[PDB]
Amino acid sequence: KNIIIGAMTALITPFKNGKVDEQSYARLIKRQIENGIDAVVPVGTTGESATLTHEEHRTCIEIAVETCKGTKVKVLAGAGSNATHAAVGLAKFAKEHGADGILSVAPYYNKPTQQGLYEHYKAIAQSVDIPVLLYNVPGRTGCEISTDTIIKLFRDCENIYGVKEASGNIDKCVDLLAHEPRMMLISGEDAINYPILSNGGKGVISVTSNLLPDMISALTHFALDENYKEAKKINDELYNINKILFCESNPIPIKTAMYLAGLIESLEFRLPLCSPSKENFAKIEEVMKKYKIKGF
Amino acid sequence: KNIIIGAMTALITPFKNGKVDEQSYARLIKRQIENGIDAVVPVGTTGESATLTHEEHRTCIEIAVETCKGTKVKVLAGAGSNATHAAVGLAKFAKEHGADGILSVAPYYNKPTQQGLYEHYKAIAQSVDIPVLLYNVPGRTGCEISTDTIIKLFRDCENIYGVKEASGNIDKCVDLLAHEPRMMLISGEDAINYPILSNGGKGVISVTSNLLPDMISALTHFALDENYKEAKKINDELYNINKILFCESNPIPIKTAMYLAGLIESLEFRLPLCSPSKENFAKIEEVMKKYKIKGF
Ligand SMILES: NCCCC[C@@](N)(CC[C@](N)(CCCCN)C(=O)O)C(=O)O
Ligand SMILES: [Mg+2]
Ligand SMILES: [Mg+2]
Ligand SMILES: [Mg+2]
Ligand SMILES: [Mg+2]
Repeated sequence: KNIIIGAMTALITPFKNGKVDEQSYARLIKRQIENGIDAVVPVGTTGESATLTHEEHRTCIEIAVETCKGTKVKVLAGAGSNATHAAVGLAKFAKEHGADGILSVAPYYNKPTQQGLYEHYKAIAQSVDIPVLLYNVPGRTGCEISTDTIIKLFRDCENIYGVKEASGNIDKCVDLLAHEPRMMLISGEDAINYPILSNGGKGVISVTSNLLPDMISALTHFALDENYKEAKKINDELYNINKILFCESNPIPIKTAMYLAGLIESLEFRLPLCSPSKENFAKIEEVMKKYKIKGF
Repeated sequence: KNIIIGAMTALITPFKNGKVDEQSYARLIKRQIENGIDAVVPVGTTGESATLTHEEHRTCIEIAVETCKGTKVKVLAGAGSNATHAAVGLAKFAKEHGADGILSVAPYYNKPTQQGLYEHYKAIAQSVDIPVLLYNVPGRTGCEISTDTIIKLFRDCENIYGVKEASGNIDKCVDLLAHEPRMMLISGEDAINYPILSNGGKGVISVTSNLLPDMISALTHFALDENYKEAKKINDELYNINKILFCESNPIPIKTAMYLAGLIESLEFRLPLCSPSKENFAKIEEVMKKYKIKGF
């Protein structure tokens, strides 16, 4: 199976006067490339996929593909949808426009059954020939891809090579890798990056890496080399920022942090997402002071 | 405040080949009208809003308005979105195409803060002059509209007049009507229709009414006329079918029941939704036998 693993960043999408700041987007991706990141994920949840138009979503995939040409950094395009026909269309766009693979979140709101999730992902995987990473985040979608469904899709669909778990369930991550040790388990939960890697996970899709890509990259590569003392040390040091980046709904804190670090021009969201509270703004600012934030 | 209350049906959307069966759709609405229903809700969750195109969503609103003209039946159009710009667009379409009001679900997946929900709904309410009913279903959206936010929106916006609660939280329904008794609390949870009505709720937006509109209508009208004895009696009798209609994710069981009753031609969903499992198919069929289903 072809895989995309290592340290990866769920890219934020900067806005300027209600439109996608495309130069800031490319500049942010190049900052990720230059700090050891192995792959970037345009237009995930952290990239506000819900409020981008289908055309802006496509533009951001293209910018990511264009920016990473001539580097070893891969593009794992955000292509999830709660409608299978739309998810197939995004997957086909990502394939035809040079993405190295796709991340495909479990359908949200409409709560498909396990059989529906299987058929949903089978239709996506059969539509392209690039690697497909499942994405389970039940707190966001209202549905869970069971371990059995993940393993079945991995074994039945040639290009489905793993899952990005954001479920706070280390038991499930043992379950997954004990029964199917060839799949690529990816951490979608920064605070527990090291435990997931230490059990045989092969990478991270990180929110914190937007702010501290060098630290998340070092953590992941230490862990992949079984240097668990150095990987755990970074994971422990990052715990405070990893948690405060979810004091409000992601990506509200991370965009606040990027703005406070001067890495983005304006602190702009698209409704229903909004600027954080004044208290949380100050709490994000205070935790940042304990970390060294790389510039451009 | 202008309000839309009473017994309301979250209409299923029948498919025929790969498209919406528009004549069956109109036929189902006239069956609802004939069975005492006060309003119909096109393209809600039960109507598979996630997998309809924006054009199909708009078409189903038009058919509902067309069909309910000259009857007392109102159209509370499903107009929710997890992107505020899209929810404003659906709200404005519903106003300009003759809907009596809109149902607007809390944003799903991107999980806005309470402040974001306020601004999301304030932007929608200010975009039209027809009643707006909030819709809280955290099991599916991943977020909750708090009691404080619902009451604030009710008091701050002229056309926001209440909430359809599908949260299994009768405590919250006491909280809502004790602090703001002027709002229209609507049950979005069939099994507990009567308890919500008996506490001062003023209507239901029902899934079971798709199959048994006469029973849900009588239940609501018994309760609003303070005949609690008969309202509870129908609620108790409907419990078995109310529960089996969610043995799998709505609207998979209700569409199965409508197909088994001969009310729709094919048992068709749009992926990721799928026909139910086989023993669940038999359980829906067995519970249906204890109820008298009205034909056309
Ligand atoms: N990423 C670019 C497009 C985003 C579209 C959407 N906001 C809404 C998705 C949708 N399936 C739209 C269909 C609604 C038509 N009635 C949904 O709202 O469920 C989402 O996927 O979150
Ligand atoms: Mg727009
Ligand atoms: Mg180059
Ligand atoms: Mg090495
Ligand atoms: Mg009436």
